[PDB]
Parts: sequence; structure tokens; C-alpha cells
Amino acid sequence: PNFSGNWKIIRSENFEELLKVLGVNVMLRKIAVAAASKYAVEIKQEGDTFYIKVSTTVYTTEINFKVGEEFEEQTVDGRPCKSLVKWESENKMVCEQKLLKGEGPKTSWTKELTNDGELIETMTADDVVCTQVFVRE
Ligand SMILES: *C/C=C(C)/C=C/C=C(C)/C=C/C1=C(C)CCCC1(C)C
Repeated sequence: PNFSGNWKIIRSENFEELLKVLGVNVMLRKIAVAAASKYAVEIKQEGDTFYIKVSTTVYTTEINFKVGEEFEEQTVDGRPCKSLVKWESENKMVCEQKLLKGEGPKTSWTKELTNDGELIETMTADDVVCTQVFVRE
């Protein structure tokens, strides 16, 4: 597999519903949904070490991890968490998250490379799955 690339979003589903679960009020939900239409992902993969840069028009953030080794990032709504990524198959990985402080919904994410050259990202909070699809730039 090689997730490496510059990915641009073509589709985003259930993002507002995910943010609702996470407690975001309606006006900021709509504003966040609009910002997601400029969501871009840059990935550099070497073996099972990943460097990922998530960006929108006004914000950018870097996630660095190795499969099977705990690291710290933040949940979608911004709370700090501890994460662990594992492979599910040749071209799909899953991340489980645990809040560093307090309680909240159970969150996770996945990344998948399809046979058609798309990148599929999902983000989950409890019952609600947001799916976002990307192509290479
Ligand atoms: C492997 C990919 C990961 C861990 C992606 C993480 C992406 C996010 C936490 C995205 C968050 C967003 C918002 C909270 C509002 C603006 C739109 C997004 C999708 C960039």
C-alpha cells in the first residue's frame, strides 16, 4: 500500500450529525460543514510510519504516528486524546481514541485506500459515522 500523496476532498457525508453528537451548536455546525469543503490531507508514509497534515482554509495540523504505538492527538471536537492505530487489511487502518480528561462519546477514525485510487476517511462518535472521500491532486 502507499497512502502517500496530496488528497483533495470530493465528498463528505454525515459530518453535521457527527458534530451534533459531539455537542456543537447548530450555527457553528453549519460553519464547520462549510469549512470541510476545503478539507485537504497530505500523507507521507514510510513502512508503518505516517506523517499526516490536515488543513482547511485557515487551519492546519500535523499528526505523526507509527502503527501499533500509542500517541497523543485530539478528537474531532478538539479534546486531547490518546490514540492507537492498527491495520484491518492491506489498505485500511483503524484508530481507537481515549480521552485524556473527562468523559464523552466513543470516538475513532479509519483510513482506506480503495482499488479505484480514492482515499476514504471515516470519523465515528458512538452510532454516527461521517464518511469523507478524496482523490489525488
Ligand atoms: C487520518 C486523518 C485524521 C486523523 C483526520 C482528522 C481530521 C479532523 C479532526 C478534521 C476536523 C475538521 C473540523 C473539526 C472542522 C473543519 C473541517 C475538518 C474536517 C477539517
